[PDB]
Amino acid sequence: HLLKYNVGDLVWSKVSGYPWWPCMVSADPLLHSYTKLKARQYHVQFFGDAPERAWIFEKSLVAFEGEGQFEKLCQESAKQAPTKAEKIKLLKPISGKLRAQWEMGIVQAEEAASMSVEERKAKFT
Amino acid sequence: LLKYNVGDLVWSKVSGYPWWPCMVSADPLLHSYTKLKGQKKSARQYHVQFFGDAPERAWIFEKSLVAFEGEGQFEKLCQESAKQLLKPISGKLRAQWEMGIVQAEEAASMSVEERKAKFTFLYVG
DNA sequence: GAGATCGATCTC
DNA sequence: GAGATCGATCTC
DNA sequence: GAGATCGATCTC
Repeated sequence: HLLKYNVGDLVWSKVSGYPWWPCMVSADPLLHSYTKLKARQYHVQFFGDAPERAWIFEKSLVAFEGEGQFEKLCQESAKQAPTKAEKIKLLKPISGKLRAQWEMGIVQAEEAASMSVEERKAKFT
Repeated sequence: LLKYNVGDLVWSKVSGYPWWPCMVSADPLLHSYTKLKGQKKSARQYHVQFFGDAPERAWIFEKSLVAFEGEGQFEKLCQESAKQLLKPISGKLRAQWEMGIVQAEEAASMSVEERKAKFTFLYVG
């Protein structure tokens, strides 16, 4: 199943202050749940930087198919953002501080997609 | 300038969790410890590290933060949240919460830079 | 420096 | 009272 | 600054 995502599903996730990021739905380390109601949220683990995890509203998740989605996700986030300042922030290229990990994260997500759900759960959790 | 800095001890409220003892910390991926959600000046967030469960970290609105003095604050925080949650923490969550309180109590007796050095183990994993 | 925003101070 | 404006502040 | 608006008038 009734829920849109389950643990192991690969998803683009959007957090304010980050570019759209390749993630995997994962159990929260403390609560051990992967979804909760605040509107529904899912817990995710960022690829490319293991210590980074977050609760994300369904509205900021998109099923991951490939890097080719990224440009359109940026544009759609900017289209929905109210202020010129947020629009301009959303349209900036990924910063040098983040690019190495974002690239690694895309590579990991593509490798994860080639594995079974239980395999990628074991490797990345 | 800012209300909090890295190393400050704070109670943090996340929906689905009891009020939790935390330390303001640099985000693993952005390296920043504060930011404005959606770039709006009224929406300042701080990044926090949960005591008692190293892998658990989160961005919290300043308004969902209370400076940590001691465990005795917990009941009033519960009461205030119930006004706007009162059943006791149980089970495994209680044990992790109790361990986080003991750590926060130890950290509260230390200087800012002393506790930042002594609690770097919470940044692992 | 560049871009955007927020606000005390003008013209009307 | 309402724009217009010249910033001064904030992020980058 | 500049229209509506109130007071004591001019002048009819």
